Amino acid sequence: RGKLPPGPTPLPLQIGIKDISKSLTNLSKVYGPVFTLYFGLKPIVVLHGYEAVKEALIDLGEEFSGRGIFPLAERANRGFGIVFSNGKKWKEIRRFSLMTLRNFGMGKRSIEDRVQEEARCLVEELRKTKASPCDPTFILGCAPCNVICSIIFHKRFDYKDQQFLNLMEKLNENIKILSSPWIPIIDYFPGTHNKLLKNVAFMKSYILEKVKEHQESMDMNNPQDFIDCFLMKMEKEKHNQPSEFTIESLENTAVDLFGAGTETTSTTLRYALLLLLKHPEVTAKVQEEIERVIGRNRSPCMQDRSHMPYTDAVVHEVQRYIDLLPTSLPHAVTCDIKFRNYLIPKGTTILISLTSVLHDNKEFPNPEMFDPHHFLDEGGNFKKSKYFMPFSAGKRICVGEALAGMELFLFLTSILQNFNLKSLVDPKNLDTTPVVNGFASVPPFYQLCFIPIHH
Ligand code: HEM
Ligand SMILES: COc1cc(NS(=O)(=O)C(F)(F)F)cc(OC)c1Oc1ccc(C#N)c(Cl)c1
Repeated sequence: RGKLPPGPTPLPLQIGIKDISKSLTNLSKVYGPVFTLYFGLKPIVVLHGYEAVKEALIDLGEEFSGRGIFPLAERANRGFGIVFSNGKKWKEIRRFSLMTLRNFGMGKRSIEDRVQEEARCLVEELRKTKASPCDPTFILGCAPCNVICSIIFHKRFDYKDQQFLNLMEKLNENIKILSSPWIPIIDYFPGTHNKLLKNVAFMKSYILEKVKEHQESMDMNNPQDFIDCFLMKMEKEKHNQPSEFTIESLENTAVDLFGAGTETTSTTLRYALLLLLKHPEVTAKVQEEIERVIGRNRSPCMQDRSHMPYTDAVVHEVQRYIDLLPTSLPHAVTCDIKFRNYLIPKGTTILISLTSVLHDNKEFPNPEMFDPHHFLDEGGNFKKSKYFMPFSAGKRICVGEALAGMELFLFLTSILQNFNLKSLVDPKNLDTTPVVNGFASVPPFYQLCFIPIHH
């Protein structure tokens, strides 16, 4: 009825995502590009190298857009959102969210507008450190978080408003938790599965505080944020019950936006700065290139990216080098399917090695090293690449690819606009090797001085 690919024989101290993705490459060398790990009798077919991931996610896009069940499910039921939702709930909501996240029925003010307001609120806050050493984690995590508030509620929040420090205390708890290394099973369990639940319930509850307030004032002819907009779709598509667009889904879709939208971004910001210290000649050119195009008066902006081949390459390379999410999130096929020489039954969990594709040794020669010129033709022009998948590929591609890209580019340039960066350690020995993690490439702890600018 269905025949998986060959893999090692089933079943197989502190082990992390960077390590799992290594093991997966080792097994590529033995078994070929497509193979199968068992886990008792849970088959997880893994997918490695560009040709397989292209073939599967892109050329068989629909058949591979399912969501793997993960390590677990959760009876607080998070699969009425985007990340963990499926079939037709997913099709309709993703589409909606997509379009909302690109200025359709969300007031006049744009998403670029918003990352720009924060971009400034963020440089302000980085001047409070007075040039004195500083761990960017808190500040850098606050920005992307506040953007999601703003897209969703329409008010960002001073970096002191308790309502905020609570929201972000809860997100950081789910971080320490989920970025838990493995050992055969993930590490955690001991009294944390219920602090996970408690916290999700807090979050839903709070989005619901704000949803009530939004329903107080609703109005076809004036949406201004996700919640408004969503409620409007719940109107246009009534008498067409039962619906995918309900309150139950609004709530888990927003929770989803904060979850996906924050630590992935802030982690990359954290890693973008770290790499800036360790590579003072690159920061130099970037900062220069920022002089030549944007100066010190105005705010940076998405139109300047295209006049900035070196800066756009640096981000790309920050995003490719760090390998934020070695294996994406897990996939699952939507139905039975013949893929190359194999029938994979409906349901089967698919795992994608983004490491394998971002870290290809032919397309990115010397791929272990960090080098802007990986995204530069021999003439120093900007080189786009079919192999660029920080955000995955195909129909489940990060629904915030464009926004992630906005916050990275606007925030980083802003930071580079107003400040030189001074590492405590001498760049020369500064270790950058990432700390062991449950599902992401996270950087070591570091400090830096944000010195107001001088040439
Ligand atoms: C550097 C920033 C980010 C990176 C590297 C990133 C990366 C990814 C990756 C690798 C996936 C998995 C796609 C798959 O399952 O095959 C993903 C999914 C997702 N990302 Fe992002 N993401 C980033 C920022 C954001 C932001 C800012 C948002 C907010 C809109 C966001 C929202 C989502 C959502 C909702 C999903 C799941 C969508 C779906 O399952 O259909 N991400 N992201
Ligand atoms: C995109 O993956 C994330 C999913 C969640 N979901 S959730 O925490 O609301 C739960 F458990 F209910 F599913 C949350 C995330 O954190 C805010 C996600 O993104 C993460 C998680 C951990 C790390 C690390 N380290 C990073 Cl970089 C991103």
